[PDB]
Amino acid sequence: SVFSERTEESSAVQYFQFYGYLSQQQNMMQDYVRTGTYQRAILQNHTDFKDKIVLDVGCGSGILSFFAAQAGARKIYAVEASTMAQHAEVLVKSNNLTDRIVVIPGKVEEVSLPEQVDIIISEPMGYMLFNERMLESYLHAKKYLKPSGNMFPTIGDVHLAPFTDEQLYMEQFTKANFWYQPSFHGVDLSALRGAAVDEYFRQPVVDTFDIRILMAKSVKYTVNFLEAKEGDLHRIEIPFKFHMLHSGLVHGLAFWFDVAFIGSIMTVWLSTAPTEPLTHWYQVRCLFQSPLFAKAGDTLSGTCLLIANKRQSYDISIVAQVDQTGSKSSNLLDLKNPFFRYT
Amino acid sequence: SVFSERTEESSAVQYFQFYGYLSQQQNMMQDYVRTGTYQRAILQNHTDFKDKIVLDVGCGSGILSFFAAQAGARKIYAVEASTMAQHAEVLVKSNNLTDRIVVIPGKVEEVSLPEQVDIIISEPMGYMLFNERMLESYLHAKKYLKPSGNMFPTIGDVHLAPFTDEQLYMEQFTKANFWYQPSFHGVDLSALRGAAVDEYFRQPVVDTFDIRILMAKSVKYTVNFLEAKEGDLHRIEIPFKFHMLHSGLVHGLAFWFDVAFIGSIMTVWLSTAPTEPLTHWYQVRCLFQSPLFAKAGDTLSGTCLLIANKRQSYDISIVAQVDQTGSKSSNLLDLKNPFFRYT
Amino acid sequence: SVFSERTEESSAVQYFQFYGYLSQQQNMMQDYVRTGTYQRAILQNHTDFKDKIVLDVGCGSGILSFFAAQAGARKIYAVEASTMAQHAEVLVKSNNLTDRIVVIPGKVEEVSLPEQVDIIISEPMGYMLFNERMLESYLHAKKYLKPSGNMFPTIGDVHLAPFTDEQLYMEQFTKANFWYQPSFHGVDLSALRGAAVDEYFRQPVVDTFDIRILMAKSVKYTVNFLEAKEGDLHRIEIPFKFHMLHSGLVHGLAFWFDVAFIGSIMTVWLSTAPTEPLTHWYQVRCLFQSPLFAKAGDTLSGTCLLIANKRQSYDISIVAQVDQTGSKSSNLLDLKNPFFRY
Amino acid sequence: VFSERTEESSAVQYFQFYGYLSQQQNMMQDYVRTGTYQRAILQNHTDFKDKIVLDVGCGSGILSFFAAQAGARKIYAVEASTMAQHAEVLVKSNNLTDRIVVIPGKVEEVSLPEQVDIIISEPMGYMLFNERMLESYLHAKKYLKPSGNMFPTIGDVHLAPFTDEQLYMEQFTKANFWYQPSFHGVDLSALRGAAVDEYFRQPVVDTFDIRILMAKSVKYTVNFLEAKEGDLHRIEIPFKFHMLHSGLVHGLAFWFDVAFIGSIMTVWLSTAPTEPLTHWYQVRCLFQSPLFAKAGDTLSGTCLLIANKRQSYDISIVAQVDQTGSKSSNLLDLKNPFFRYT
Ligand SMILES: Nc1ncnc2c1ncn2[C@@H]1O[C@H](CN(CC[C@H](N)C(=O)O)CC(=O)CBr)[C@@H](O)[C@H]1O
Ligand SMILES: Nc1ncnc2c1ncn2[C@@H]1O[C@H](CN(CC[C@H](N)C(=O)O)CC(=O)CBr)[C@@H](O)[C@H]1O
Ligand SMILES: Nc1ncnc2c1ncn2[C@@H]1O[C@H](CSCC[C@H]([NH3+])C(=O)O)[C@@H](O)[C@H]1O
Ligand SMILES: Nc1ncnc2c1ncn2[C@@H]1O[C@H](CSCC[C@H]([NH3+])C(=O)O)[C@@H](O)[C@H]1O
Repeated sequence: SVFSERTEESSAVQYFQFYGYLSQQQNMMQDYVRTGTYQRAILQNHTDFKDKIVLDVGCGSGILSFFAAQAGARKIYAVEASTMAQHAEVLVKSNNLTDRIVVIPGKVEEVSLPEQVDIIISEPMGYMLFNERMLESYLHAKKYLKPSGNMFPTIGDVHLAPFTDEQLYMEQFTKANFWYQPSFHGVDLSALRGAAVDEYFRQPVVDTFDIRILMAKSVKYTVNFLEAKEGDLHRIEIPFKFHMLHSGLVHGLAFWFDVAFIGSIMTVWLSTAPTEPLTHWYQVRCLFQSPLFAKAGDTLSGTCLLIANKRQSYDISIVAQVDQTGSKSSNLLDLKNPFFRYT
Repeated sequence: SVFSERTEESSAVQYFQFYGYLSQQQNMMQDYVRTGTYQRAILQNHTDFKDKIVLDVGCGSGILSFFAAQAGARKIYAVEASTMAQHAEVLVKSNNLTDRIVVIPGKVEEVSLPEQVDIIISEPMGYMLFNERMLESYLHAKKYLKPSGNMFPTIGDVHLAPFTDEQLYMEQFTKANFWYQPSFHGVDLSALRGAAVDEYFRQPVVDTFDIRILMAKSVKYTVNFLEAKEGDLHRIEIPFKFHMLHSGLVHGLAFWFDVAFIGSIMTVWLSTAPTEPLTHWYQVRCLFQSPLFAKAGDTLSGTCLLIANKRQSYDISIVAQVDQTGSKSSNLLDLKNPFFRYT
Repeated sequence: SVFSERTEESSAVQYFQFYGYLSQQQNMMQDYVRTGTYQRAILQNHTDFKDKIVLDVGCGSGILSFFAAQAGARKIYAVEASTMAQHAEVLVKSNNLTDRIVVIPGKVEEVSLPEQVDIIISEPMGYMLFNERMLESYLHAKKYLKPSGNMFPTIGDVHLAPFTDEQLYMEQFTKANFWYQPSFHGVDLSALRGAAVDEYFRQPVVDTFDIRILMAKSVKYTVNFLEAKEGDLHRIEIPFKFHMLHSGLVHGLAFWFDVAFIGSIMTVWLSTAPTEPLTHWYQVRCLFQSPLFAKAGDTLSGTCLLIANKRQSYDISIVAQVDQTGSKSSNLLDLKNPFFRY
Repeated sequence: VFSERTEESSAVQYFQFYGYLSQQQNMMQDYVRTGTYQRAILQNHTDFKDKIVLDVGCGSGILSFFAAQAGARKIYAVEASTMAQHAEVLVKSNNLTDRIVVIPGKVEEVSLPEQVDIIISEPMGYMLFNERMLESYLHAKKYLKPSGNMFPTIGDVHLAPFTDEQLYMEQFTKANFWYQPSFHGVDLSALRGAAVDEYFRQPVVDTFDIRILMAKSVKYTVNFLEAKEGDLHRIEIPFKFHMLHSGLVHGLAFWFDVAFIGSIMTVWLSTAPTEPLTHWYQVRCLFQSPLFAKAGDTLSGTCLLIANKRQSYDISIVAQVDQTGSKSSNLLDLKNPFFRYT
């Protein structure tokens, strides 16, 4: 199958076992912005669901299929690969919806559906949007979509901006300095100093922050889910050119994302920006090993490149330079092993 | 190998990837109780090491070998299976010890050593002593030990005692009762409550506590590493009879452990008891499904049975009764997925 | 002469030139602890001066000789090598004391005096007590002292203790990291990072601090000026063994000193300890490049070695170990070039 | 030529100062300076492509790398302090050994193998001329082809009159310390006059608000392509100010600009008080007595700069109000300035 060709078994086992625990579903359901915004988007475009056929990709507990059932859908196929699939069936029966919601256990790349559908629904966004590589499963499912069908969400916007933060940078540098010692219980550790700094700085930082640390207006990269192909996501290249609004030290780049549900009656937006109320995705920051000095009015140009790997994530390469001086920085991050700093 | 035959691949991969990180070594090295007691034990029995041949099982960074080098050892074989092995080689060279310490990458069950040794050293203890199943690798290595050779540590004691803690018990229902509601965004969740409760009680609780919660003197179970065979650790049966010192409700059983280094000059002890300073092992508590009432002077009798599993861990079975009353309780727990409660 | 043999001309010129400015004298006189304690020491022991012959080594503005005159001295010889000597004579005349204070311009190692003296006075203490190497001149002067004569000050005590202060360490670590940049306007600087760290950490830190940063009771080293010889100050070796009172990271060593005036009527002490009011000497701290972890009850032992150099200062070597563990640190400092942080 | 005009004691301290990495670091972090040099060199690329270049006093080497970015064919980098060992390290690690050659020693004493198309350097001090390094810059023209260029090409020194009551008043407040009859029993007053005199001989280094300026500045221009070394031994600057404002004049303020004149464009570097602050700040020299002037009046006189053997200048200023005949003067020693900046 297409899924098994691109994924380590070892990663997949752990991945689907993780989502088999009820406590993680509980943790996800309790993010009110998320759950409420999805329900808003589905119910306010009810004519896109009334008497239609629906596909839910990766239903988990089943909550989204229930929303589609509320809006008047005629038939819903709910696909799920973890053991949570057995808990979903229990809720379908105790809620008297056996005539409308059909649970199909397995991977969407591997199951057979009985008919083509009018519309697809899913929640496939990870950290920085792309983590976990589930977006590829979402696009694959378009093999079941009619020529005039729709997708919910319809498009995704990724946002990038430069930031300054001394305190975070010193905190990570302090940890690395352990390996600088010439006599730990009589043993010299210093030969490993270089290896330790590299390891710590490859960890992306997950938390939130005050918007006043941003040093320029953000740049946007848009993916249209109606038009895009699966193959498009194996190599993602994002160019940027910033016009600096403030002078100072740039310690790295900050990331977040928006998605849009474009229905027949209206468009509804879900956002994880630092100007909006907090969600379980927070925001994401990538540090430079050495900061760049820039003055107001200068331009900061470069590229962010994402290449998918077999542990269901991405290798990230970031290169940036201040155009007026030639000061240049490069860095590598492993999205697989983040540092959770919050509270 | 004897190792691959007892471990699923998926588990082994993550297990050895985990220990390839320098931060993880750093965390273990910075536990002073742990690292200092080993050094004292090796140096104060210097007649057990000077001009001897030594084996270090699972050397990680290599620290214990360096302690053996300080005590005057003639030759040390240091075996390590994760990629940390590449870093250990760097440290031996920079410390001028290539003529005495030999790093061997691989599994202790699969590599070849050229000669027999006088003494074996290792740090294989996990949660509740036995978790992670590395103690089986330590005993296996005895195929290389000369007759009348020695082991450091020499014996291990696991301790058990009954406790009372009303708040901990009450916490589990508070968490599970999330699922007991008829209209979460229009959906009735109550049918899954029972399953949620069960999931929480199968988790052993990791943290520390005030010794005044203990209700009787502990029972001790001893393993002699000079005499035991590997197969002895697949099924461990611990009978108990407690003489109650205080009246009240018993909510479950508490666990901790000691090891002893028995040298020619002196015996040295390393303890993780709640009467001693905290280590990175903390202590472990297992709840009964229902509490038992006992008055001072009564006897509490029963058995704790530990069964090894395929995820490099143990299934725990506990059965207990009050002799004067016939009041009875049980629990079965999965040590692979503990709840880290410490704050 | 003995002075010129141990000193580069270049250093000495700037040195005596520095002390020729009235503004620096103004700065020194305005240290009230300093000026008041000396006057107290001399006047309360007035019988050690009454009708006696006195020598003042390095009189500057002349202030101490006026104190000696106030206590009833018969004759005071005042030696000074800088141009401040021209200004001191002006004050002697305007205060009508020409019959009792005699200014002699030049170095104490080179001038000729008419007679032996009963008592010697001076203020020769620098940073860490020993900086500027003037203490050698003070002892050299005993060639003019009668057999049972006295010295004011009489003894000096040096104190040592271990400290913890992460922010200072990171402050110095932060500056050096400039040389870590791989692309400063397109240029790779990193090859020098090691040179920058060494340079920064060789600077002793001059300032004051809260006493709660100290991790053990101090060790004391005593110099007796009545018995000591000049040569004794060329190489100073101070061994130490600390019993740790607190667990934590040791970032370096802190230094200060006391001197005592032992008169026939009473003993008077002048102190620069962090428990006492601040003076213009402040305190001095020497950092390790890498800190040492220690527990309560452990012992920290080693030696501090001081070597005199030709720029009128000292080369400092510090070596230390935690006895229970074998953890060791070593470092080298240049007392000539401090970092003024206050 | 260097050794005949500088006392050794001075040269020692001077080259010792620049041997510290921290001072290079301090100069490199001034963005205006480094950025303007980089822009001037890169935007005039036709002036460097395939050329032979000389870098006078390269320090860390930063300017030679800019010359390398612009396409220079060969660069000779001369340096007399120990920084030379470090510059060699950076050349090697940046893989430019085939194009940059480091030469330890003074430009007056080393030998160069060939004539060059262009010379680059950063030799400017306080009020442009302090440190006397410009004479070395002009001395290097013995290696310059007849049709070569110099970067920088010209230098402008600016003068303007100022008013500042508080600064003038500060000097007496400090000097009046000595005007007291019993400091611990001693009469100090006889030294007051000498104290005042000492303070007024120091030029004040710091910055200020432009509204204290009372007339448009007067400019004195040096063209480095045409000038000879000897031109800098005696610098006579005449002035005539047309007053824009009425009030009391307390002295004269100084600053400077330099220009890079290339084939494609001219680039300017300015230290004016209307521009962002640099590490040169500005310099102010007081009159001993202030002069009253009305708007529309003319203020005329002379500033004469005389080079001395301590690698600096003696400053002589004379001024008069033409309409009234009110007159004032002062003489200052730039070698020992007062650092006032707060
Ligand atoms: N190829 C595949 N085929 C079938 N199922 C798949 C799959 N890849 C992932 N899944 C499954 O999709 C689910 C993803 N989460 C489900 C939450 C659900 N939308 C809800 O609102 O409750 C949402 C999430 O993880 C985003 Br943070 C998980 O349960 C996962 O097991
Ligand atoms: N070999 C020597 N022969 C003669 N005079 C010498 C000398 N070495 C130093 N001096 C002179 O001694 C003075 C320094 N002392 C302070 C001056 C005087 N005690 C005072 O009260 O102001 C002490 C001090 O500054 C410690 Br901070 C200076 O004026 C210095 O020039
Ligand atoms: N069977 C095995 N063969 C070889 N190494 C192993 C085996 N099982 C575990 N290890 C390693 O043993 C180490 C145990 S952690 C203790 C590390 C080190 N002795 C110290 O004192 O810091 C880990 O680094 C594991 O990767
Ligand atoms: N006569 C001389 N010969 C060689 N170098 C000199 C001479 N006079 C001064 N210097 C050096 O010139 C430098 C002036 S500072 C400029 C340093 C560096 N090029 C930069 O712009 O960052 C100092 O390093 C002095 O030591």
